[PDB]
Amino acid sequence: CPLMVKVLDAVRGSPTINVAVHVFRKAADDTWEPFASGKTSESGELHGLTTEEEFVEGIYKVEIDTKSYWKALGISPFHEHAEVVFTANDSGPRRYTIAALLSPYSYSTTAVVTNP
Amino acid sequence: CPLMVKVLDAVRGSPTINVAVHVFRKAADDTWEPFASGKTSESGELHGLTTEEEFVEGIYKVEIDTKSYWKALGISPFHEHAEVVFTANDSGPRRYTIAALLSPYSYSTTAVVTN
Amino acid sequence: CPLMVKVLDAVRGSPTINVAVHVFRKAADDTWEPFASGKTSESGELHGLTTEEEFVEGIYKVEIDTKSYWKALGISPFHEHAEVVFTANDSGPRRYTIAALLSPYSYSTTAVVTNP
Amino acid sequence: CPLMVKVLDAVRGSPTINVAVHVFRKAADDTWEPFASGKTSESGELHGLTTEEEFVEGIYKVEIDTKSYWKALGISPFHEHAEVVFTANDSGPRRYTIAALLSPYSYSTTAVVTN
Repeated sequence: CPLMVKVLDAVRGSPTINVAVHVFRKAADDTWEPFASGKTSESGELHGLTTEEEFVEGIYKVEIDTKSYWKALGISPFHEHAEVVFTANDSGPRRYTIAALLSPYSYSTTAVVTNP
Repeated sequence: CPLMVKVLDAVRGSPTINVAVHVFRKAADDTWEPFASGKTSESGELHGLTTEEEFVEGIYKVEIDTKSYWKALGISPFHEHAEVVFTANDSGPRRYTIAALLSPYSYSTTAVVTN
Repeated sequence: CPLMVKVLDAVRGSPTINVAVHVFRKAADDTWEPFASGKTSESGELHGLTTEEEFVEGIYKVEIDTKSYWKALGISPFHEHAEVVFTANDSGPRRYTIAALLSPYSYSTTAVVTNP
Repeated sequence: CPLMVKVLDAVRGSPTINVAVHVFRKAADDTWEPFASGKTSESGELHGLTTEEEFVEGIYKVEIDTKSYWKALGISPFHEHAEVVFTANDSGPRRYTIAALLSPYSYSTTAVVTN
């Protein structure tokens, strides 16, 4: 509930199914520790990555495997992935939606942050 | 010089060449009267649409014929065109660049306004 | 259900509440006939604009009053509105989500089209 | 000449001036080794990062320090930075322009690749 990822294909106007997503948290050592992973559903959404308790203050990285998505459609895209890095929960708990809009040579990402 | 249009293709990663662009000025009776037009260059740009003398304050519309572009590439598009409607020079003349980034089912338009 | 509009503020990362939306349909005469209107909810969404029966083949125009939104926040934005023009239902009935992402000098719009 | 970065500010409608940009090359041990850096000009552009000789095939990362830009403007940002990771010249050398459009809670990056 605190962290959701949503992915859309701007060529077809359709959610992207089965796209891999990895989340990492920046370590006290400054390394990227694996934190959660999953794949998008038929709606293009990935829920259930974490809980309010586990999702503490930190720097988080959401890495979306956009290249495998395009390659499965026959396309050699520009980007290796889409990677979103942000500080979370530093003013207390929030709910974060990380959205990505994909084209072969472009991507856009927006964050919708709300207070529960 | 006061108005320029620059268009990019997010599918191919290239400027959009030979895209038609039409510019209109809102008339007093709230209709759109045609004002200038052209086709983007090989750099995706359209210069020379108007002059400082002619580009007075008012409401302007820029229409980019995105549907014809995508049809020429054999790609099904969503929109009939991409539009930008804006008020010009409300606080003095400026240079306006209308930058458009095109995908078949999405577009963004940004104004880069320099004094 | 066949037509939904969703609007987000890219400065704050938040849905835009109370934004006016007007829909028009291109006439047999080639005029823009008023078709439906409403305002976005606290989620930034506007539902219930039309029905499958009324929403026939045609060229439709969705006009979002982004300028009033910015002016209420003290900002003089570049665009007078955000206007999305598209052919609908020409290959049969579909569900359309028209999304807009707003900044004072920029907007993005994407269409998500699905088959029920 | 082979790599250029261009950055626009969607809030103010201007190029982003004095934004730091760092470029890295993936090393064989899968770490990022620093390769070039600079600050955007008054046109929002950063030229001269590398040369055709040095810009060989491989995986490159471009980091744009968007957070520092927004902090300088007194605007709260979401992201730590904007990134682009790409494979270069897989089918020959090309000119790459990485165009980034920035808002405090959203960004887009587009590659304009010309031969």
